[PDB]
Amino acid sequence: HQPLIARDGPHPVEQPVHNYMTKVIDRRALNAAFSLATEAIALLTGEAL
Amino acid sequence: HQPLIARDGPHPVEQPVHNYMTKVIDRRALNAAFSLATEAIALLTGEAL
Repeated sequence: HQPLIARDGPHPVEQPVHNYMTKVIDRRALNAAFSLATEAIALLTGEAL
Repeated sequence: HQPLIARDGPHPVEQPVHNYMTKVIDRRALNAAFSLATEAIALLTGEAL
């Protein structure tokens, strides 16, 4: 809700608007990668031992 | 009630004075508003039961 102030005078009475403020989210990727040499593939799995 | 200083000389003799008065208050009715309409008017109260 947003603040109001009652005010003197017949000016039309404070018309109170009460809403649900919405928003729009965003999306980023943030990607990163890493090294894996053909060696240390035959290894690791156990191919070359 | 105003006070006075007794004074010596060919000065006119000073007489106590008393100040009686009245004010009046002010009014300035203050207004705030609201709105509710239709669907949510009859949503609240028996009509949705």
